[PDB]
Amino acid sequence: KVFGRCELAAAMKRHGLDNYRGYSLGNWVCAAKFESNFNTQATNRNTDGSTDYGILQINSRWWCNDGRTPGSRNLCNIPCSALLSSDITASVNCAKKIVSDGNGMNAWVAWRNRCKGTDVQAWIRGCRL
Repeated sequence: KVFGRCELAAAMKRHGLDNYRGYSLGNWVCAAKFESNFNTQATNRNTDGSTDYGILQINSRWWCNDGRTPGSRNLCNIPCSALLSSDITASVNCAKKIVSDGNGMNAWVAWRNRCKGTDVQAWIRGCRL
């Protein structure tokens, strides 16, 4: 599914992402916009042969199992395909472990390069939260 900005904003907050580990909701929404264009079905292959999955482009090298990333970890204990669902629960729960893993939201390259330092509140503006 392709989310609306405010719609995703609401599901994200419902799922406890607002101020999770100090990151206001607009950070999460901004990362999703640039990672996936709010498309839960986004996949992208990395040069190392791992694949990024879903709304938050979660990487198969560390976080989910896709059976074709030799010698990878599945730290979120999920099939990568679960990160492609119209329900973002899987993506959120896994995102929760990623942002706790020590580098915070910097784990998301598009967040670091496109959201970090910008007015991310602009991403939840006008939304009925």
